[PDB]
Amino acid sequence: WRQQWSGPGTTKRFPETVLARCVKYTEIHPEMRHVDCQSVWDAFKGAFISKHPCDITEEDYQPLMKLGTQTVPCNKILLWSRIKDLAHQFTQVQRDMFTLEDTLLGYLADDLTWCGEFATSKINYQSCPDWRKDCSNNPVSVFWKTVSRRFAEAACDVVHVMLDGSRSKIFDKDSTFGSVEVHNLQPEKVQTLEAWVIHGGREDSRDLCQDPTIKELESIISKRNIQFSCKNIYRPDKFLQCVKNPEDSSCT
Repeated sequence: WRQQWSGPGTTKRFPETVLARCVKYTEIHPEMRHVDCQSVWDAFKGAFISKHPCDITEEDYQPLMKLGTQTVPCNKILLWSRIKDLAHQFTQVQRDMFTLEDTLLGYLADDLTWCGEFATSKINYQSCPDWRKDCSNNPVSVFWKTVSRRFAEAACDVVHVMLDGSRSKIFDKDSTFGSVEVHNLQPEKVQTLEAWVIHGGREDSRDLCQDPTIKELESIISKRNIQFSCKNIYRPDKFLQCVKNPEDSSCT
């Protein structure tokens, strides 16, 4: 019965964008110089083409994961949930820290959508499955689920997570962070998780670290035998300014 999927189609020039980004990334990060970008693309494409976009599994991405393996300083990880723009501006200033999208694999896929068809070897630019309305095991959702697991799993010592304090659920156990990332923080490596609850402005300067969802996060982490810490960030704009110029009079 299905005629179309409910989500946007594969990004236009998805093949050129993925190949190009891999080239640009490996040039900026000399350490990844050994990466054969055409091979990366082939592995990526091989993961979903000619396959029904609702039966993708993590194994499908295994070859891409292998080729894109990258070692990231485990005490320099910044996880984030529903506040990507600030997390990315933060790492652009605090360059020694990484978000998933600062790794080769995450950079390749960020902001892109893709899927194939099981009946052909063509990329579907018309539409792609929507995680909620169509099926959860689509090419895009399985990729992020797979690479998010690996990223959190590599974290050690003090791991930080940025959260949007203006949402009804600052911490949402049903997000990728609450389902995939938090449960993959290994206590043998991770000492403590520190959440930075970002304020939006509409809300008063209340202590969002007391929020019920944050107490939920704290319990979750406590049971993982990992310490939990939470900090309010009343002024996200001033915050970035101070990361850039730490010794400025406007800083707290």
